Amino acid sequence: DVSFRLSGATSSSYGVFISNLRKALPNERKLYDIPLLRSSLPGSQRYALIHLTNYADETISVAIDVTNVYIMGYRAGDTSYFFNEASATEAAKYVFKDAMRKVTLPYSGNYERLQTAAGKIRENIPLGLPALDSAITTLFYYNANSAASALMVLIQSTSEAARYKFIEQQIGKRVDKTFLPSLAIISLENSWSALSKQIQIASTNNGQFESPVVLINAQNQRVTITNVDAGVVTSNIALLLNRNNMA
Ligand SMILES: Nc1ncnc2c([C@@H]3O[C@H](CO)[C@@H](O)[C@H]3O)n[nH]c12
Repeated sequence: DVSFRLSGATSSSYGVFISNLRKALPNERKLYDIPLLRSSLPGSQRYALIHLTNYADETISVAIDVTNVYIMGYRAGDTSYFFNEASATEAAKYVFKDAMRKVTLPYSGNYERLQTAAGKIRENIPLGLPALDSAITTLFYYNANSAASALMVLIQSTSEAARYKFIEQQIGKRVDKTFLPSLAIISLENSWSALSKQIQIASTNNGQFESPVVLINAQNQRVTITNVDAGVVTSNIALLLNRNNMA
């Protein structure tokens, strides 16, 4: 398992947390020095627990699928909560088995559903370590109507930070304040699957993408990425989704 404690947290200890999270994920290949995640794992190998404790020392345990870094669900005390999606109901066979209450949330973990549920777009939801503390409290004392927003903070602070060094750094920086994510952060989140696919193709195609990926940069300009010498590939993306999880 991996653990993060918010009381006494710093930029450093968040980075340590995100390094350990990445290290928890199995990979057989690296392409261009980036971990390629596995295609398929048996159930007893597929999930990892991360334990998160907020400033008030309230803890939740979050189950992630190690093949795609998706959050399956979380446990707060004696109740477990799973997303309403097939991989999450598969996971519920293996994780949090001793939990007395299990609730299935009214939505999957995909952003279009979550934003609809939250009634807020990603750009308008604060991130930063204090936002993560607040998300843990909101899920700990589960309130259906705050949950969606909190799960979006949770996913971006764990999954998305693990996938990209830029997102890890932007979040870790904000120790005692919060910030609204730019479109650069959102475009990376949107494009993880496509980038992963093209980087796998590139390795068979002399480092050239078969199809460009349009990202938005730190200056908000739409940029078209076509090969593995682009900075997003060289210096940012930290994990690759296996083409077999692209369909
Ligand atoms: N259970 C889950 N956990 C995390 N992310 C997602 C998603 C979303 O699918 C995309 C994968 O990069 C991105 O929009 C991500 O948050 N669907 N299901 C998920």
